[PDB]
Amino acid sequence: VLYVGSKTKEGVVHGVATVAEKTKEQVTNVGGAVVTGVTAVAQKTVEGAGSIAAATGF
Amino acid sequence: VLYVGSKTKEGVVHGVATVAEKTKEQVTNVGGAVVTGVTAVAQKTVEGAGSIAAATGF
Amino acid sequence: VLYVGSKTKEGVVHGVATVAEKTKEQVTNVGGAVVTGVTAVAQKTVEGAGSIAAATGF
Amino acid sequence: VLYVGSKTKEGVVHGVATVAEKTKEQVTNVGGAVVTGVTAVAQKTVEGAGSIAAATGF
Amino acid sequence: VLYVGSKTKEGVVHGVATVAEKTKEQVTNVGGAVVTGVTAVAQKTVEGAGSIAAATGF
Amino acid sequence: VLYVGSKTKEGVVHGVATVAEKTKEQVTNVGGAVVTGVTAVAQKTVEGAGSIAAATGF
Repeated sequence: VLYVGSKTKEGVVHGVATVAEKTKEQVTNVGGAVVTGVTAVAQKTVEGAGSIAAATGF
Repeated sequence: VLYVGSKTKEGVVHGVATVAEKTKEQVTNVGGAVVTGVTAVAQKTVEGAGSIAAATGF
Repeated sequence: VLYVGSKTKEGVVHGVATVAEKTKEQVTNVGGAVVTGVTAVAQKTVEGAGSIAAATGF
Repeated sequence: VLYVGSKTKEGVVHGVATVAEKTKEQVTNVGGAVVTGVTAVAQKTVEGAGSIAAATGF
Repeated sequence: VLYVGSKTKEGVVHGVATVAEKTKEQVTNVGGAVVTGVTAVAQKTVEGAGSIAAATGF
Repeated sequence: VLYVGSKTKEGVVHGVATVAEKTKEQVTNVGGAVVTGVTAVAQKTVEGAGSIAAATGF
């Protein structure tokens, strides 16, 4: 609301360093969501919002 | 509400260093959500919001 | 509410260093959520919000 | 000397992933060698050869 | 000397994943060698050769 | 000398994952070697060779 010289880092992912030799991601879905591999979602304010993998269904 | 020179880190993931040689992620879903692999979700305010893997169903 | 020069780390995951040689994540769901692998969720204020693996069902 | 279908990785550095926010390298030498920062020297056969920081002197 | 379908990794560094926020390397030498920061030297055959920080002196 | 389908990892460093927030390396030498910070030397055959920090002196 009122900052007088601060330093903020609200809602941050910092450093996802990753090392791999092989990678075989094998997804076969039908009617839903799938998210694989590296993922670095970063939000500050989520006002009743969705997931990172949503499946509403019927 | 009022900062007079502080230093804040509200809602942060910092450092997800990872080392692997092989990786075989094998998902076969039908009607739901799946999230695999490295994941570094980082939020500050979640006002009644979703998950990181939601399955609403019927 | 009022900081006069403090240093805060409210809601932080710091350091998830991980070392592996092989990895075989094998999920086969039908109607629910699944989350595997490294995961570093980090939140500050969760006002009656969701999980990191939700299954609402009927 | 004789390979009949192998797969070799003799003398390799593989993956030096690095994440930083600030960096202040401050060297003041007079009569010697200095090497700083990321360095990924990679050799196979070193037949009585030099270092990665040599100082012969008098 | 004789490989008939093997898979070798002779002399390898694999994965030096590193995460940092600040870094202040402050070297002041006079007559010798200095090596700082990340370093991933990788050799196979070192036939009476040098170091990674040599100081011969007088 | 003779491999008929093996899988070898002779002389390997694998996984040096590291997480830090601050780092202040402060070296002031005169006539010798200094090596600091992360270091992942990896050799297979060292036939009477040098160190990773040599100081010959007089």
